[PDB]
Amino acid sequence: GGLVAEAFGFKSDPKKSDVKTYFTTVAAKLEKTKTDLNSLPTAVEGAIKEVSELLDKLVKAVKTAEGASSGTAAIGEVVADADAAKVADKASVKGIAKGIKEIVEAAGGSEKLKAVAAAKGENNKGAGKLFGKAGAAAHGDSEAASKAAGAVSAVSGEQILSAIVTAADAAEQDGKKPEEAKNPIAAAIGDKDGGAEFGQDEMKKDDQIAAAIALRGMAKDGKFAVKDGEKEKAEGAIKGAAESAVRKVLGAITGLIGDAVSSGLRKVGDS
Repeated sequence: GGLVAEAFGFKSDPKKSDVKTYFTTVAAKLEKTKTDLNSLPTAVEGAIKEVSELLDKLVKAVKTAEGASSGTAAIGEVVADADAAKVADKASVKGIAKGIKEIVEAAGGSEKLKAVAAAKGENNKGAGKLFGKAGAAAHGDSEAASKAAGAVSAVSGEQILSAIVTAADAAEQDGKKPEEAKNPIAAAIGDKDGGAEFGQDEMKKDDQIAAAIALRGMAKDGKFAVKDGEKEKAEGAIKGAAESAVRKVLGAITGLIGDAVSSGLRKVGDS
């Protein structure tokens, strides 16, 4: 099912509900692998217990994410009507993040290209305008949507994953306008007063912006707002970003999990 796996994942117009499906499907594969492992029969038995516990931690971790993936709208939902705009559901945002943190820790955490590269450059801070209100006094527009896509293009999936993991550990995880948010979780949930560019130094950076974007796109009630007469002009760009942001994060989770399991199964393979 290599082509079926690609048809899904790179599908057109992916939904926030596809995110839930992704985790459930992952849980399923993890559960089956755990059954096949515990159905083989000293040191070997010890390697089976450890790998089994690992599998358990992952399933519980993805299920936290799964239960948090309660959205139904497009991952790249774009609103131009002042009434359509909303604050992202905080329980979905924080839960998705915590699930991701649990997944990453269960398999490790600080790993791979977790950084070791210039992460500075407030070039895309303008992506914050998409996190505010819509319609009349809205700032969201064509150029800001390009900023959001640029921020996402400038970072790998691992980096966006790491930014979410760190965010989940922050203490100020409640929604805040673009000008005040200090972590991607607070930026993704958002505030009712809306706002323009990301003003804090903690944000502004590409991996943080890309994280705010991916979390918002995956969470329930998370939508992107633009000024009227801008939807058709900026829709495509923000939609592409949210979708790429999510595809990058989930693909990295897939790679991380895939390796955690392999090295575990290889471990028992030795002894």
